[PDB]
Amino acid sequence: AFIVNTNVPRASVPDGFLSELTQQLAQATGKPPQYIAVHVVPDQLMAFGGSSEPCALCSLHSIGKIGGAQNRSYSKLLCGLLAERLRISPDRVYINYYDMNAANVGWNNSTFA
Amino acid sequence: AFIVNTNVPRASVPDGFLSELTQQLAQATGKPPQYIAVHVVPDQLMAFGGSSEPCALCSLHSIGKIGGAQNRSYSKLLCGLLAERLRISPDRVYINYYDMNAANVGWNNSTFA
Amino acid sequence: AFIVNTNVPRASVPDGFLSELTQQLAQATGKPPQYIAVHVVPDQLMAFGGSSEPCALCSLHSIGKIGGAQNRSYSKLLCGLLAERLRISPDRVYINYYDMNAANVGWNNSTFA
Repeated sequence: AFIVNTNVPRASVPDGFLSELTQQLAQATGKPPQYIAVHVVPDQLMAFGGSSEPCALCSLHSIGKIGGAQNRSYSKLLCGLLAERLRISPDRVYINYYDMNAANVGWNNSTFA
Repeated sequence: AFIVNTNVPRASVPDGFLSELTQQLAQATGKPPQYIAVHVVPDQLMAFGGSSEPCALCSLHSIGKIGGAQNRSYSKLLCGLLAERLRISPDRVYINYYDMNAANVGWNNSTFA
Repeated sequence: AFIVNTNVPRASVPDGFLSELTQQLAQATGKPPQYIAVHVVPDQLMAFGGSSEPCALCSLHSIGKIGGAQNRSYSKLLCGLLAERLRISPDRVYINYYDMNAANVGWNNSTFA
């Protein structure tokens, strides 16, 4: 799943943003879009560097598809999207990447193990 | 702690839901309910598989009590509650499990180490 | 980043709270305040020990500066702030500490690796 928490207001999140994230992450990770879950949380009380200018804190959790070169590529993609769509400067974005073990991901009454 | 983020609206979360999560997680983990913390976040902007049908993204963090068989059992329990109480299909739920080191959990001005 | 989720209402969060967090975390971790990100989420549906008295579930993610003694010191600091500013008892606070690999933190179109 990909989560974005931001102080940008809800009205500034364009219609279609969750779909675009879904599509671009499917493409970037090489996973079918049926597996991709996205969550956007606007209107947050947040600061970055002490400033309340637009910012984002995000997380990308994946079973595999995480690593040094991949995460550089995801960061370019996702900063690009946040800059274009939400008008958040890339230097005011953090994204934490998490390589999840299949045994530690529940789904459909079981886990992926 | 157990956290559930969902697009299901607040009005659809039944009375008693946090209490029932607390009780059933105490029972499933074998921990006294005094230790259990629960957090439910409805009304979220979320998609799963590109669809906005009811879904959930959840986390369970625990100092121990995490593992292959345990996490399957937690998933059956928790998907069952989400399906019964919130009408979320089990195949539209992800739960990330985290086995926390006691030195990495703060509480009461210190950590559990 | 430091994130606090609480059932305390927004009106009970004092002016200056994000800034005081930012200043005190910079001091505690050594890190320049320009890189510190903070996020406060009030008005949450949460329970701790089955009770809805004020409580908080927090996360602190850092590239390094995490460890047994450091996390104890962060907990004293952060519990003290939550007690003084939000009137939350320290024994109703959990803080999860995460030592992030630089390759798993995206910022400014790249990662910190």
